[PDB]
Amino acid sequence: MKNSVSVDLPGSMKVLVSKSSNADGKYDLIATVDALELSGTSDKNNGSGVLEGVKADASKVKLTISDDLGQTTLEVFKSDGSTLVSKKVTSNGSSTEEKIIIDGIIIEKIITRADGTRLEYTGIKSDGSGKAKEVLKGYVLEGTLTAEKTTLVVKEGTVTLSKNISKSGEVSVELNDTDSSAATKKTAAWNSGTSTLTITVNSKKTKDLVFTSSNTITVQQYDSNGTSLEGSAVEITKLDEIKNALK
Repeated sequence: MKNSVSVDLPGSMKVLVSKSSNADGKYDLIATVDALELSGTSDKNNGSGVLEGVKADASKVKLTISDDLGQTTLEVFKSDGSTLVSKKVTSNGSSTEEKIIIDGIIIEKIITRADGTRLEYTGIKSDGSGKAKEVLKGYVLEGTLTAEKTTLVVKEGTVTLSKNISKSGEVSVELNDTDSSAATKKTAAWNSGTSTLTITVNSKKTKDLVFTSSNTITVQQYDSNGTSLEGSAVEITKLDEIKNALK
């Protein structure tokens, strides 16, 4: 663009904005997304506004850049401009969220966190349920989605550990053991204040599992008396290490 200042956006993206406005006070915008040129005009001078383009197969594409530049939304529609096919919304430290939708129902949603970890929701039905995978540093957790919550499950012996993630993204964790023996049965107390699950066996505390803000799990053992934590917390790097903690 004759004019053009290049403006960096969330998502490696860039937009060219005219240096000056036209007679009507508007600014010209152009962007190449993938290999598709999008153009638009805006009453702001910073790169924000709406850009539009059309695929070779008639699909309608729409890039919306928020007024403060902290968020882009990229949508691809059917040729009608109204039936939404896919939508990717990128914001700060750079989460992405991508969705795919037929027929007006959201059938798939992927969320990439700023640390690279992912929640992947597949097979999503109109009642809001589907399959859930959480892609973490070293391993993957699997479970299910409902309208109320995501539940990721790990089983070891007679123990089931459930990591629940609310709509707000708040994590809570449950453990149940169908063991019939007071000698070996695991029980656990969740402290939402510390994001920590304390496992007890036969009235003694045995381990703390901390579910961190970095989307990791650490494990730390209590002394043989159940009195105090010893050593240092150790980051869990594989699913088998979670299972070891549930033995």
